[PDB]
Amino acid sequence: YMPQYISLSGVMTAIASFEIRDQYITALNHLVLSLELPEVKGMGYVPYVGYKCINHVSISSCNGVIWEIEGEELYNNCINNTIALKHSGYSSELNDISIGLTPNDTIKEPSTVYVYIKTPFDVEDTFSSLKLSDSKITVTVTFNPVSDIVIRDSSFDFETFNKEFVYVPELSFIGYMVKPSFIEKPRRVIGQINQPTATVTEVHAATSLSVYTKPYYGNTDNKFISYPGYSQDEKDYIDAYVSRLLDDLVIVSDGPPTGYPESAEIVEVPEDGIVSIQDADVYVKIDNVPDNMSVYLHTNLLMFGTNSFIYNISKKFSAITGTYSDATKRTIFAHISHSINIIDTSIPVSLWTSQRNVYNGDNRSAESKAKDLFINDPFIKGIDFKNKTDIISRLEVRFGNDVLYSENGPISRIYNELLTKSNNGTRTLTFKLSVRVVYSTMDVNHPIYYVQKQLVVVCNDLYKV
Amino acid sequence: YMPQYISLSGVMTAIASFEIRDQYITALNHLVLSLELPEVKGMGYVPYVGYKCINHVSISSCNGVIWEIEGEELYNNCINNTIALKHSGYSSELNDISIGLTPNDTIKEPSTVYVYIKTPFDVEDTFSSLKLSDSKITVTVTFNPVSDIVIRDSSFDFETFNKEFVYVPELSFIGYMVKPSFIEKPRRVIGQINQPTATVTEVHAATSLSVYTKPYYGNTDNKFISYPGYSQDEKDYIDAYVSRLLDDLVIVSDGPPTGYPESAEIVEVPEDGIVSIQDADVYVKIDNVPDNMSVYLHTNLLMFGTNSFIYNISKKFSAITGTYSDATKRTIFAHISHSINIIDTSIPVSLWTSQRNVYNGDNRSAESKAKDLFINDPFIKGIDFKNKTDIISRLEVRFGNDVLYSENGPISRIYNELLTKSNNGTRTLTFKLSVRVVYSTMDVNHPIYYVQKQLVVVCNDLYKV
Amino acid sequence: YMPQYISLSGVMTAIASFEIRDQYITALNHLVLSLELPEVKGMGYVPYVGYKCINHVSISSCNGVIWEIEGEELYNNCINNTIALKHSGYSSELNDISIGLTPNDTIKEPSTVYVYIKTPFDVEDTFSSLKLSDSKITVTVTFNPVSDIVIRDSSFDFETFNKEFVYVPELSFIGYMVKPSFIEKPRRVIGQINQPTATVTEVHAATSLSVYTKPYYGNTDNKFISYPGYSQDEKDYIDAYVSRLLDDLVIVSDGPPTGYPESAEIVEVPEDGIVSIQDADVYVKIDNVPDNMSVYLHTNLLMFGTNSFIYNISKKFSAITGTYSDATKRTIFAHISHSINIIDTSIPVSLWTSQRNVYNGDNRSAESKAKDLFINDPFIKGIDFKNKTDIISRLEVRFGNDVLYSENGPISRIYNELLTKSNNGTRTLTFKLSVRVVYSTMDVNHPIYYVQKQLVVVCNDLYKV
Repeated sequence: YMPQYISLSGVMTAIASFEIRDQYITALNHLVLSLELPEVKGMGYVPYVGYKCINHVSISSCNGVIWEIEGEELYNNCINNTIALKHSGYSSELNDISIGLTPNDTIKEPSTVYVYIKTPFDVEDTFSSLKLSDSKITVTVTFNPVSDIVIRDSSFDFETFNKEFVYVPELSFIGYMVKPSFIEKPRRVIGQINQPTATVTEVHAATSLSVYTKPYYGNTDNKFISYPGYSQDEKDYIDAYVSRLLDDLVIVSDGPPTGYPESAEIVEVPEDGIVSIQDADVYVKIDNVPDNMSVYLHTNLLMFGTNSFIYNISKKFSAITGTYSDATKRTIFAHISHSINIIDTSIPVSLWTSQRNVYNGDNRSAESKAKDLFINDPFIKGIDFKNKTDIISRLEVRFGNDVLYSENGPISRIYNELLTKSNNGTRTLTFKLSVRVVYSTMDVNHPIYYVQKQLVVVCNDLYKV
Repeated sequence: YMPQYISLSGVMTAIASFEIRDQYITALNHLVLSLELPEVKGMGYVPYVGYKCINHVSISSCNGVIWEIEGEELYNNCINNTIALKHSGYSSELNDISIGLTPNDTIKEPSTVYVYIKTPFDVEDTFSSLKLSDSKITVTVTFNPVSDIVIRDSSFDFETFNKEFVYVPELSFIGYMVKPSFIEKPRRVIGQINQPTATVTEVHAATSLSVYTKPYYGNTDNKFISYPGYSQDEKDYIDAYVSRLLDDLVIVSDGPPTGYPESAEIVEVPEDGIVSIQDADVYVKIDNVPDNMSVYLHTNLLMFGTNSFIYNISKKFSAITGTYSDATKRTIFAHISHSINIIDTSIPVSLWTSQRNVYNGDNRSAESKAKDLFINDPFIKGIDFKNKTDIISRLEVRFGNDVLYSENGPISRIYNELLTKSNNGTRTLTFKLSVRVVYSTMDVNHPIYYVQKQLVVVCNDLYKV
Repeated sequence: YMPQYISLSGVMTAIASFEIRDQYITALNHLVLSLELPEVKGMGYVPYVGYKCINHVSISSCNGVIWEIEGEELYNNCINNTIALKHSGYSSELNDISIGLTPNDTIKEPSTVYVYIKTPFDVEDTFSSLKLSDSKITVTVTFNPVSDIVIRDSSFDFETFNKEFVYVPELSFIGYMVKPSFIEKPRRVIGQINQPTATVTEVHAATSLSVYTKPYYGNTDNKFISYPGYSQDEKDYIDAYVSRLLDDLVIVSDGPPTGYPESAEIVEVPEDGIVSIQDADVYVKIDNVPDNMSVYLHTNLLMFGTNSFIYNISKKFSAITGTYSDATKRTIFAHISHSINIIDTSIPVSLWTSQRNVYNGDNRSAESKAKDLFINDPFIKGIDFKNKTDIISRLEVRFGNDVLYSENGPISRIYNELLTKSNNGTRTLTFKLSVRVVYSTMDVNHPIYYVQKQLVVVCNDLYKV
């Protein structure tokens, strides 16, 4: 045999179609989709932008579909491949939130991303390769709306960007100029919103079953206070959020601070430095405060309650130190002691100002609210951005009416992670199927309780080729 | 066959026993121990807390022990498995040193850790699995005292914590409902304190020999000035230590600083900014110093000598810059130029104030001394927390009376690390055995010279199954 | 068989020769070269110092060369082996730029580095090992001048260091006391300076072809403004550079700042804080400025042009905030907003002050210019230190007169990286050969346009053993 890297352009309908047929292409594998990202001008991309574009991939012959996959499941299959993820687009250039100051300003420079479309034909290189029995093979890529792969504020003219944006793809593969086999086709079932059950029918020969949760943000405008950009650690998310709150939390002003809702409770800090918000004490000490000015603490920046308990973000701070700058008229914060977590950074702004909330909700300045970001990432899992919180308390799997498997702790996720050497595993059973979960309880007084959930069940069926 | 994840509770005696016997469990492998950590309340856990709990693991049948291992050797076998180590417990939640301010305050939230008990039955999955010849298999886990897995200060009521703490384990394994083999059983020999020799008797069929050193802290109270928490890099250890010394090293005071031992030599910094401690010059410059106050340098914060040479921590600083805060009455340090290393951060406080020391030793404030931490981690290697310093100068291995192997440089550690793709290797010979080492010399005037050492020799014997 | 780690000293001629012959050494593999680095005294090493020493390695028998490799190609073959690279020497101890203040001061402590000499005899351990047919095997290591592995300033007495420095090597290997095979011998061709073509003649049986670019710094003194040391990320390089410029960029002075060339345009910052450099606005605001002093902005710190466009480093800054220190008489910079990139940090100082430049070029203080570093790393790729910029726009490969392969985008680099699980791949064709590239265009007004390029083509030929 002789291998060759072959690249094809395709027809755009957003859906891209690529036709493979050549007297010398006997076999093929290792599909890679290229995407040309445009120059973005005017007044950031999600991490792994290339994978997030993909809605669905289908491989077909004259006899029909040979193999197909949902975009999220392809991404899940490549999540433990750092190289493939880097090629997708993961950089400060693509993923940091850039700002356009003038209508002619360049926000993002043009770039190319590469999406490794992992197929069952790559497992054993030439041995597993797709053979083309003088057949025409069609590769069909369905794209997600560009709204899903972009993080932006209200100021950005998304309407025009959406109208003008076009997917520019190219398909590459390793062709080979040169026995029956088996292939596993992933099948996905999504449960009804908040329903802790899902069923996979016609299970006759399954190699594995995976169970996970996705948040549903349909009851929101998909706006979040902060986003850390390229820096994706749990701490980066928390630091970006604390940073966004600080300029409204501690104010150096000549008289009571203006520009805040009437619902805002901004209190002058005593000589002591301690402000008491019920049971919580906040120690605030700012250096170089001008003589005509005082230090103020916003005691209800974000507040939620269903006369009952109050989830107050201002109460999550215990110490705030800094120095006022006479030159820039800002407080330059130094050390901050808080108890902010990954869940707080994952609360949509809509849930703070929801109908269930008896309070205003959001007592930030208009300047802070204008800086909020629309995040529509299509592959979010759990109830937080890092999928850190495990919300499944118990899992039961039934084969027919009999209990096939049951667990409390995620011991099936621990084994998945150990056996596949992955740090991003799911509750998986490796070998009809009915899945029932018991969700963990977060307070009814926590805004996160109101994030909608969807149960996802993935089944891999065995097929003869 | 058909695999199944089976979980068992066990009997507590601290020793946990788990009995495996089922007409359908034909074979098993991949043992995982779960541990429920309690809520810690009142006025941090070691990294890889789950592995550090284990004292010994034994697998037995009616015919006796099939396989057994010392806790440290199990940990050593899993040290290159990042996933297994993460599952053990390695997070900011578990490993950062948290503070309890009131008797009802929550220091640590409850959590579950998972310990992968790597056995010779996992190497080739089903091919290497332990077969149960209608036999009852007993798994016995011996636990370390909780004192070993916890990092705390004097203020923490350890007495009550120890009395109330209980190990809550559960054993999981992959069971299989379905020829003679060979297995390697690790055997460990620990030399006499400071003795540079150790012998393994009855060596007939060994697959490998490993040699390493452990510090012995019996001549101390196991108290250290600092600990970096979850951040475990060499730099994190050094930064945590420098940070702890700084508030006693440079003092902004109205008149000579009070609250220090009479042995303390606190000198006013000249207009020049340079203080000379013998041959060492320390440049100290603090901004916003009040008119009624002066800048002072502690010239003997920690001092050790056996009229001879002096190991002085204050002499390890060349430049200290900062700004005094009128609001908090503290110096907010900016840039620090020092020559502090990993060894300095690994010196037990006991060795500064030892009988060999002709000086007081420890001239820190009572506030600083109260913040010291008890560290009893059972798996420490070398003479520093990172096992960075190689203290073996030469190694000789004898098979009977003949020299089997000898080396100066750790070329056997370099090969171990290259061949096993590990960054945490030991001097290893891969294939009676007498090991003799020559230890490197650190100054007799260095407190670290007085850290006791133990030679550890691990031998893997071949057994027929 | 029985394996043994054998170490040999060798003869120094710089060229080291090692002779292997023993009645009991039947086979061998896994060559490791040890190097003793000396104590460096007076008034930093390149990362992977051990690999950068090697110019060439040759393995010979009585019948001639068995296998040989160029130092850069050995390094390229080991670039995806983190362990081997660490052993080479990659630490803060070796790679941070240390300073000697007195002629008796220790800049670097002595150390040992280990260079894994990867050979085709290591692929399948004993199966691929080199068999010694009662033959004498000679290993010849040719070393690079020490000038290549050292990063230093003008103050360092390199002349004396070079005269006194000696390579102290030792060769280790795994010997074994105990059918025809095939081995791939790498062959490298370097094109003429700036020539976008290269040819490999006598190609009869090649397993692969790799193509990459190297900068040629012969038209320079090999001096760069900054180097980040051990911290090697793109951001570390950028931060080190910004940091070096800042003290000349914003000056707090009593009257117009002195000590700058007459070509320097240092402007007083208005009360507004905004300085306009043509189309670019720089916001500069410094706190605690003494009453007798003003804030100045260097508006042409580094300037390049061929009455035309100007590449001005001062125009790459949009916001500079800080606080003046009365104690140290320095500005302590806080937040900086700039558009500095990896290319700016990779510009040799010679290109700023080149004949093509109609401007002075370099309007920094003498203090800043004295801090410049000589970097002679022999394995640099592309036109920047991180090899981030892809300067090949199109690649064409011809086998005879026929086009074997052609590409625009680096799809052959993407496949190399995916198939070899490497994040440091090259445009590679895996299976006479003529390579032609089209280089991308950077502005003629950019100093980087004048960095000389060399096309490198690597061919692996099949040999029978």
